[PDB]
This record gives sequence, C-alpha cells and structure tokens, in this order.
Amino acid sequence: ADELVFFVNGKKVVEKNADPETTLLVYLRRKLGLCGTKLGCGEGGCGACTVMISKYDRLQNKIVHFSVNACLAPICSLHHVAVTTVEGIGNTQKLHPVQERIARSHGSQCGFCTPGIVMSMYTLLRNQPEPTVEEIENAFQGNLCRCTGYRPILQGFRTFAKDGPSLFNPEDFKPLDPTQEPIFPPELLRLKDTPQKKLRFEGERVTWIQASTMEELLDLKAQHPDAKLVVGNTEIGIEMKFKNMLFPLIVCPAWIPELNSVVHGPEGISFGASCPLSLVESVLAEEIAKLPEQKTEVFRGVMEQLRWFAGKQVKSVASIGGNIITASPISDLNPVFMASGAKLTLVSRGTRRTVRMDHTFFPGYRKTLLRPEEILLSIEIPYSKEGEFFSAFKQASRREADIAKVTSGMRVLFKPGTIEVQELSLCFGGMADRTISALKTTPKQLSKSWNEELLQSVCAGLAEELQLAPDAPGGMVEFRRTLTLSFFFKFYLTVLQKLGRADLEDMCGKLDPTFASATLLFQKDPPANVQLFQEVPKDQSEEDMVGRPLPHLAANMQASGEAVYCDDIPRYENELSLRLVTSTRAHAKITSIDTSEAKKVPGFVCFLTAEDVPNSNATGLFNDETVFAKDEVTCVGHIIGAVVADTPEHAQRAARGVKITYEDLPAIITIQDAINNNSFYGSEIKIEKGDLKKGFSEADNVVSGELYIGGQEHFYLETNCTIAVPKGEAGEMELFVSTQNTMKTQSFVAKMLGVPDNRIVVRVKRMGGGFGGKETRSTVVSTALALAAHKTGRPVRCMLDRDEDMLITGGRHPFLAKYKVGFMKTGTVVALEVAHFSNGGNTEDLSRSIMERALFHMDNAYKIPNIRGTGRICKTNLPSNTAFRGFGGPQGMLIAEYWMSEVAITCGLPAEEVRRKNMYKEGDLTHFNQKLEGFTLPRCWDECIASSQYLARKREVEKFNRENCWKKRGLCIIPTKFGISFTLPFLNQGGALVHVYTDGSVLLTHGGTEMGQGLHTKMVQVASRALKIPTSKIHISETSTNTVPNTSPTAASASADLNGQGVYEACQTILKRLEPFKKKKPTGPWEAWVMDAYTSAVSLSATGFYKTPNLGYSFETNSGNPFHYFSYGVACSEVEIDCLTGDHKNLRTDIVMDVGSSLNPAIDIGQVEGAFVQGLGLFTMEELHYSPEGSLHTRGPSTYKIPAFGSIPIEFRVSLLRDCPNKRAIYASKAVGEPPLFLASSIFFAIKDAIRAARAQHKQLFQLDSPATPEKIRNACVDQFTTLCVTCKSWSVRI
Ligand SMILES: Cc1cc2nc3c(=O)[nH]c(=O)nc-3n(C[C@H](O)[C@H](O)[C@H](O)COP(=O)(O)OP(=O)(O)OC[C@H]3O[C@@H](n4cnc5c(N)ncnc54)[C@H](O)[C@@H]3O)c2cc1C
Ligand SMILES: O=c1[nH]c(=O)c2[nH]c(=O)[nH]c2[nH]1
Ligand code: FES
Ligand code: FES
Repeated sequence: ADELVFFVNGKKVVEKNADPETTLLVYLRRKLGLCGTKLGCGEGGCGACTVMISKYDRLQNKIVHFSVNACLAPICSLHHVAVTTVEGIGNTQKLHPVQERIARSHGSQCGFCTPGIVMSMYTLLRNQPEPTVEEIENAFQGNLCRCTGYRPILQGFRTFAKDGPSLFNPEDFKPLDPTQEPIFPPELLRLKDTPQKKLRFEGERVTWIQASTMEELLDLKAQHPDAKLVVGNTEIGIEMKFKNMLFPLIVCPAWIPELNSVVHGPEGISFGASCPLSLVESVLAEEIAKLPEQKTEVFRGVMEQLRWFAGKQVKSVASIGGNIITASPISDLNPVFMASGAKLTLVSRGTRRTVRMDHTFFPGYRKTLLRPEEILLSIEIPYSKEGEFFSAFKQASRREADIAKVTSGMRVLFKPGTIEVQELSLCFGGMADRTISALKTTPKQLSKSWNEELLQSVCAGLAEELQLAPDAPGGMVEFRRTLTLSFFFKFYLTVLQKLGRADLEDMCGKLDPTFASATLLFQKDPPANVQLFQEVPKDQSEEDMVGRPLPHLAANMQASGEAVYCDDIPRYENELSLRLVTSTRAHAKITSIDTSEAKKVPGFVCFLTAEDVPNSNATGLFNDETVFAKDEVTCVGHIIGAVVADTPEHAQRAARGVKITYEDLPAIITIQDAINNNSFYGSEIKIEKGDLKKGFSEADNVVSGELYIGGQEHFYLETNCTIAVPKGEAGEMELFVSTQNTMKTQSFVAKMLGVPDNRIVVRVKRMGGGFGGKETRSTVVSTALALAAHKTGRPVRCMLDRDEDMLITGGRHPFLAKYKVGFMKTGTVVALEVAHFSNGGNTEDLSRSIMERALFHMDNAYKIPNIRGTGRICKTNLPSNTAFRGFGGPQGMLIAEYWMSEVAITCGLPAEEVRRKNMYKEGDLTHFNQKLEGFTLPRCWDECIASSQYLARKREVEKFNRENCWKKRGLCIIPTKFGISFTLPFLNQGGALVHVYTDGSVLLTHGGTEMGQGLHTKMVQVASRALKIPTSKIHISETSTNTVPNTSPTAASASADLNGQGVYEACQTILKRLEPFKKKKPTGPWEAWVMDAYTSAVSLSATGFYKTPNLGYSFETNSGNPFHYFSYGVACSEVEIDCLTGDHKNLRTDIVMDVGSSLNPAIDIGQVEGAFVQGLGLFTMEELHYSPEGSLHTRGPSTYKIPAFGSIPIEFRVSLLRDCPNKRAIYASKAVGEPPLFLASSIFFAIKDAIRAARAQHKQLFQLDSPATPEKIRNACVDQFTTLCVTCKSWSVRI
C-alpha cells in the first residue's frame, strides 16, 4: 500500500500522498495548524518540538508511550502510531496538572520552550505516575530553556515526585487523575491483529520503503544495495537537513522483529540492531541490578556513556545499530563496543557472518567493513569475566546532551589470581577520523604488573601514538591529548581499587586516600533552593497587586501552547516564503550571480538583490549597512539576496541554486588584524580621573597583563521571524515581527521602500526571547521580507533556521583588555590603566554605545582615585556584533574583577577583604563623576556574606583541598554596580495609550515589547493600582507603532521604568476625567462612573508619556549623569573542579539583589536567576569558534552549549533586598533585567581559586581567559600529564 494512517490528539489522519521528507513537526504546524509544538533548532538539541508517541507494541504486547523530537521524526515512520501534542493534554479552559504547575510555579517566562517541557514531563507521568526527583530532572536532558534558569521548572514539578511569604502555593494544585488521559485509539488496537505489510511512499525527490519482514529488507538490499536504511533518523535527519545530502531510496526496517529482539546467551546479551538505546538502557539497568558486579563491568560502561547521551527524545528512537554504522569519530558507544570486542552479526540475501568489533571494522571516515548489500542484525554486549575490569569516559564542553571531544572505552583482563596483564584495550573517540585502538601501546604491557611503571609506560605510549596535527579538526589539541592520559590515569587508579576489593591490595598496593576522589563516577546531591522577598504591607488592598508575586499573564496559554508567536500566525492563502542567500567569503567582490538552477525549482517566484530596492540600499543604525550586498561582501553571512517561493522547502532548494562567484579581497578577522590595520569604528573613547603618574609612583606594587573575553550567541529559542502583509493602497504595509525595536523596524522598512513612516505598521505580540539580539539585527530579515511583499503584492514570511540565525545576526562583543593596576600592600588600589578592544564585525550597530557602557563600569564596585580607561571598536569582516543583556557592562566588570583577583593574591590577603576595603561608599563620585546615592551595595554585601556563611565555607574548602589531590573546590564573593538608563539620553522616554470602554473594561498599550521578562504583567499591575481597579478588568493585547509612536527599543532594563510611568500618567488623566462622577457617586461602582462619563460625553481615551529627567554625560567634560540610578547586588559561589578532565560542579550560589521595592518579586527573582544563568554560560560554557577565514563553525545547540537543567547551582538562593524603596522609579521599583548577569563571575573566580589550588598541588598569576571551559580549566591544571602532552594551519582562530 501507499496510504499513511496515524492519529493526532485522538483524531485520525489519512495522508494519501506522504512525502518521505515531511517531518511530523512540519505536518503538525503547516498541515494540521497545531502550532503549540515549536521549531527551536531543527537538529534535536532543544526539545521545543517534543511530542509524545503511543502505539501497541507487537513484541512486548502492550500499549507504550515515549517522547520524540517532531523536527526529526519522518511522518512516513509513524504509520499506526498515536501522536499527542501540548493541545491534546489540555487547554486554558481545562489545564492538565503539568500545564497548571509550570505556569503557576513561574516556570514559563518567554514561553517558547514551555510546550516541549510540558510534553517531556507529561510523557514521564504516563510511564511513571510517581517519579523520583532524579527521574524528573532526567526527563529534561533534551530540553533547553534560555530565560528561567530552570530552578522554577524543577521546583514546580517536584510536587509530582514520590520523594519530594512564598512564590507559589503547591497545595492549590489540582490532583492528577490518570483515568482522564486520552484513550488510546480503539482502531489502532483493532489493527494490532492484522499483519503488517510493506508500505511505499513517494515524494518529490525521495522514495520510502517500510519493510515488514527481514526477507523484504535483504531482497531490497540485494537488488538495490543503494537503499538507505533509516531507523531513528537522528543521523540521516541531520545529514539531509544540514549537509544537503539526498538519499532517493530509503528503507525503514523498524518493524522487523529480528532487529528488535533481546536474547540472553552464555557470553552476554544480544540486541537487535534497531533496538532503541532507551531499551538498551532499561535492559542493561535491570541486568546490572540483579547480576553480580563481577560480570556487569561492560554493561555499566555502556550505561555510563548512555547517561551523557542526548536525552529521552533522541534515545527513544535512536538505535544501537544506528550509532555503530554511522561510525562517527565521536561515537560514545563504538569505543566501548570495540574495547570490549562486542560480537556483531551481519546478513544479506543468503549470507550470514559474525565478527568482533576491532580496528578493521572501522577502516576509514564513516565506513565499515559491511558490504553494500549487507545490514547489521545484532550486537552481543558481553558479560565480563573474573579479573576483567572496564571503564568508560567522556569529556565534552558540558556533561549532559553534548558531543564528545574525547570519549573512551578501556578494558583489562588479569591472568587469574594475579596482577599480571593478559589482555589490555584502550579505544578512543575524538582522537582520529575513526574510533581507534591504541594498538602500538597496548601489546607492550602484556604480562607486566599493574604498577607505577605500567602507568608511566602507557602514558608515554599514548603520548606518542595519539598524535594530533595542529590543524586537526575540532582543535583543542593539548586538551584532547591530556584527556587521553588523564582518562587512563583514572582507569589505572580505578583498577587498583578493583584489585583491592578482589583481595590483592598486598600485591598492587593501596590507593592513597587523597587519590580516591579521582575515580568517583559523577553524582549530584538533591537540589535545595531558597527564594526570599518582602511581603507587601498589611494595609494594602488585595486588589492592589503591586509588590505581589502575580504570575506572568500569559503563563497558562504558554503552558497550553495557545500563546501565538509570529510563525504560529496562520498563512494567507496567497502567502509566499523568503529565504536569505548569504556570503560564503569574509571579504571579496561579487564577480557574478547565476540564478539558472534556482529557477528550475518548482515554486520559484524571484531572486531579490540590491537592484530591486525601490529607494535606499543603506540601512542599519549608523547607515553603514547594505540591505543587500552590492559589488562586495564583507563577512561570511553577508546578505546578498533573497529567494521568494511558494513554500519554505522550495525557497531553500532554490536558494541552493544561487551560485555566486567571488574574487577575494584582504580580510580583517581578529582584534589583532584590526589593530595592525588601524581599522576602527570612530575614534578612541576615554575616561580619565586624577593623576595616573603620581598614583603608580606611590604604589608599593604594580601588576600588568591581558584578558580575552569570548562572545555569546543569544540563543533566544524563537529565532528571528517577520511576516509582511502588503495592503495594495498608498504603499500601506503591516509587519508582524519578533523584535524589541518596532520603531527602527518601521523606519528601516519605510526608507528601503521610499514611503513615509505613516504607511508602515509594525506589530509585536510577544517574542520567544530577545536578550538584545532583537534590538536591531531583527531588521535584516524585516527589510528583505518587506521588499518581497511590496514587489509581489502578496504576504511574505521568513522565520530563520537556527544555523541561519546564528550566522547572520551576531552576538555579544568579544573583548581584549590590557591592564596595569597599582596598589599598596594593604590591597588598596591607587592607580588603574586599562585598554579595551572590542570586535564589532562589519557594521557599527550599537558597538560604540557598548564600549561606552564597558568604560562606565571598569570600576565595578571600587573607588579608584587615579584611573584611565580607553576603548577602541575594531571594524572587521565578521557578522556585526550587537546588544546582549549587559551591553558591555559584563565585559567591563570582569576585567576589573580579574585584576582585582591579582591584587588580592599579590598582597597575600583574603580576596573578600581586599574587595570590601576598596568598595565605594555612599556619597562617593565614580570615575565618570556621578554621585553614588542610596548606595545599598554594602547591605547587599553584609547580608550575602552572612546568609551564605562565607567564612565557615572558606574553612571547608581549604580542608577539601588538602584532603583531595585530583578534585579541588573554590569559593568567591563578587559585588556589582550597574547603571540604569540608555547611554543615549533621548532614548529614556516611553509612551502609553489607554482606552476605557463603556462596559468598564480597559485596553492598555505601551511602547514596550514582551519577550518573557513579564513587562505586560508589570504594566497591568501598575495600571491596576493607578486606576484602583482589579487587574482582571485591564488587558494588553500587543505592541504597535500605530498605537504608540516613536518608541525606544525594549532594552537597557529600562522598559518597566519608562512604560510604567507612561501607563501611570495615562491612568491619572482618566482618573481626573472621572473625578466629578466619583464625587457624585462615591460608592457606586467603576462601571457606573464610566457609563456616566460616556453619557455626559467625556473622553475615555488618553495618551501618557514620560522622560527620564536630568540625564546627559559628556566625555569632553567628564560631567553630567549618564544614569538615573544604579542597581546593586552580590553573589557568593562555590565550585568543585575535576583536575583530570576540566569538568566542574556548581555546588552553591547565594545572591542578594537590590531591585528596590519589586513590582513583582516572582518575575524579579525569575529575572535574577535567568540573568545569572546566562552569565554562567558566558563565563564557563558558551564558546563560538571561527575558521581562520572568518566562517562561524558554531551554528547549533550540537556545538554551542548553553546552560542545561544540570548546569545550575545545586544549591541556588536568591534574596531581594528588604526595605530599599527607589522613589525616583515607578512605585519605588528598580530595573532588574541585566544587572544580575555579571554576578555569575562569582563562578568564574571560584573556578580560578580551585585552579590555583590545583597548581600549588602539582607559575603565579596564571592566565584564565573567559569562557573558563573544560579545555582552559584542564590546561591550567598543570601536572605530570599536561607536561608530557603540551609543546601553522589550524581549525579555528581567536577573533
Ligand atoms: C541531539 C542529538 C544528540 C546526539 N548525541 C549523541 C551522543 O551523545 N553520542 C553519540 O554517539 N551519538 C549521538 N547522536 C547521534 C545519533 O543519535 C546516534 O548515532 C544514533 O544511535 C543514530 O541512530 P539512528 O537509529 O537514529 O540512525 P539513523 O539516522 O536511522 O541511521 C544512521 C546510519 O546507520 C545506518 N543504519 C541504521 N541501522 C542499520 C542497520 N541495521 N544496518 C546497516 N545500517 C544501518 C543508516 O543507513 C545510516 O547510515 C546524537 C544525535 C542527536 C540528533
Ligand atoms: O545603555 C544601554 N543602551 C542600549 O541601547 C541597551 N541595550 C541593552 O540591551 N542594554 C542597553 N544599555
Ligand atoms: S526543534 Fe526539534 S530539537 Fe530543537
Ligand atoms: S521561558 Fe524557556 S526559552 Fe523562554
């Protein structure tokens, strides 16, 4: 047959013409209109596309449920399954407990990840209605969230756990009733009786065969060796989508019973090749639990690899054979299967052979010794024998859901009753183009005794055998080499212990108890979290929600997937799709463009270039950017043109048929390239105070050095998206955009078209994250699309894929700092000179303002009487860098804390003492001459140091450190000051419009956009207090250029301060109009006043506006206030590093934050944790790599590792400072968005201390660049392993 039949949320689907290249995500969203399930990445990393599958399993004879990534599930694999999406478990009329709890617990901010997390938690509960805390965290390994910091999500779902004033009340949560879950489609139960027959699906390019029997599979492969096997599609899905490979014949064997069997034999367990590795997990788990330790050494090796193997979504469908035959050089399983010589059985039509995975199974890049007509039937995973021990290792950039840098299986077999080596196997991933054995090192150790000589021998061997070319793909050559020695050392120590417990301690020797911690398998304690905030007064009306923890107004709809993001908006019947075509060279003239292949693609409409621009090709904030490339491209990812087509699939294919010819031009990539070439955005910026010559002469000590700070991708989970709708009259156009900047979107589209602004309407409902990345760079999509719509007279839409978004839109500015600080022996700093260099990319954008903010913050919290800061903004052939939460502040303040760390240690005084005595006091002037009034930072400091019990913890850390050789702890307390207001004064303005309808209901709008920070929630809270009506009677629908004009972007943490005042004033005007009707009827209700004013013909509409008074700094005169006030905060953080791998635990973080009198402590704490965890990523995890030719390598969650559920401080405590009203801002609040982010430097400097301790154990003022990744941490822990590894064309360059 050829009809595809499955169910979605209980509703039957018959697809008569199923295309093999159609993903379930595309089918749900575009074909069925169910847009709760989101696209976040397309590569199986983010889990925003998570849905549940149910089916009758023919083999275990029961209904089963598991989770999948819809983005990677082919609909042609889903015959006779039942899909459940977020829409199928509940809605706002009747939320499922999962939805209720994530929403009420403040677990949904921007809302974009909330459906996929719901669906992960939902699936766990359908499998296990009483899970453990462990099982709950484990459920979300495949789910990323960029806003919340994860804490509230876990805290809310802890209420489900078997073994489980305040922000929420878990006792109002309605109970789970599993009888109320949706029926498994009866029809699917009826069909379980019928045998499965072979299916054939035919699309544009691809034919899919679903083989029902092994005979059919082997026949097909005999007659057509070229048929591509697809099982989980977790590899092929990626090959097709990201490496533009096309397999025109696919066969899916997933149904075949022989490929799904589990047979327990004498030598081990044999898994069918199509067994999902989730089934491998459950089988080996049960086996490990019931069998003796002695014979489950290999099994435990596999389970250890599978712990750190993606998450539940991938492992549900990913097959064991899948991973083997893919032959990735970084398989986590193949090293283990090889090290254990696992038995693989192969078959074709009328042949069958068995072999042991050794080095010959993997001959070359991505090849196996399988013949083209042959398929893998099964892998036996062996029982271990007496005197046989195994370890598995993996080090990445992040523990969870990451791809190996180095990964290994290691096996030793001892001659019986001995410590003499019979067999040894050391196999590695990530060290060559294939899984390799250390064949030249292993044989030398035969019959040797397991001792310090074998340990040194093997290490010398691995050092010589596992060479890396400096060009070697992936880089990190020293770290990768070190890792192989380090893993073997752990194996060595582990074997000693295992010998020990076999009663041969007398022969091999005891383990020094300070080495024991080396061999321990990763374990985390259960989390503990604390949230402290201030109750509102006794007096305050229960209808006055200002200061109360009101949940985000859209939380319920976000958990239900009813909240509408831009691409969720239904398509017009005549709507077209746009796809950007981008430069693949950093600097080069465009010689020619050939659209000849692009036109052959069915659906192609046109290719837009500079020539099609009606009016101006000059755009960007400083008018120095092209809408489309004209003559030369100036970065890899420079936008050249845009394809327009009927569908996105057709737009993408057509876009591949635009062939461009280039002629290269001198490229300027790095900060150094830029310095050498004097290529800069404008002149040097400078702040200078006191006498620098004097200060340095007086200083007992002077320290000099450099610090590099890597950039950051925003990874808003909703990428950039615009729909442009042309109106056909007078140049009128309406845009629906995920942007923080409606005004610039409007202006840029207007100018590009050559029509006045009054013709262009930009509408923003909400964004799934912004973080500064949608302050300006959203417009490169908006303009291309506006043009397509103008040209065609048709609606046009573009949502960027994650790879596109990451390449085109740029990030946080990398900084290079050169510093010279002079101080006394007491720790007091008397002179500071710091040169700052940013890499700004190929347009000015916000770069100059960012450098200004960095300089405004080079003091951090410290009075420095003699100080000189300069910044220079490099102009390079890279994507233009832009605003990222902090806007140069974090960069500024890290440099300050870096040299401050070096002062502390040069003086041999405690860090905290040196910091405290250097701290400004109330009434002081900054280096830019602004008075610090209401300086709460000391209170923040004294509270945090006391509540975190900093001094006692110091002692515990010191103790751990001298009792452990290969693990070390560090502890650091970091303050911050953050200035509040746009560096550009006139941007400190906002507007509101309010209407009161005759039913008494209020429709409010202001210039701010909602991106998950809870701005609308806050403004509703404000309006409610202002008008003295319940929040229930006030609504905000959207943000729009034709309701409030000339709005500043939603940025600089300012948007609640500005819009809050606007809203307030709009409400004051209304109240003034209602006054006389209130006097006549003081008790009669709101509705009566309103209807009275209407029937007396009094206006019930009003604008409101606010400007921040008394702002304006001058760099000429070093006078005037840049800031309206300052945010202040302090964080104490503890880490434990692994000295042999570079991995670390974030053990505990304590934050005290001054948000004034919080408008909303639930949102404010959320913003603290969110900001903090972004900082955490910036300073420890998140790293962007570029080729020396300036091509971003790092384009997806696979290779760009943001903080995961497992990344957050195990113990995470946030307190909002009590009794600190900030009268100048709306209802005595303070901004909160950005200031907390820098406090994650506490973890950077805590890692610093741990490294220092590791160095003393095995050069002072050692270098630690940001981000402090595994690579840097491990490389800085110099030891006998690094020293034997350490000593051109290369994969990447430091930009
Ligand atoms: C988000 C994400 C995270 C990942 N993390 C990891 C990780 O941590 N470690 C890791 O090692 N891998 C990882 N992978 C890779 C992938 O998940 C595994 O390699 C997986 O086992 C592939 O199995 P599959 O069934 O999806 O293979 P498919 O993609 O269906 O097929 C893969 C290849 O195997 C072939 N094939 C499948 N079965 C057979 C058979 N019986 N005989 C012959 N050929 C066959 C196919 O033709 C194809 O060439 C990750 C992938 C994703 C998307
Ligand atoms: O002073 C600022 N100006 C901005 O334009 C901006 N954008 C941002 O994210 N933070 C800041 N800060
Ligand atoms: S969209 Fe499917 S995993 Fe990210
Ligand atoms: S709230 Fe999770 S990505 Fe925004």
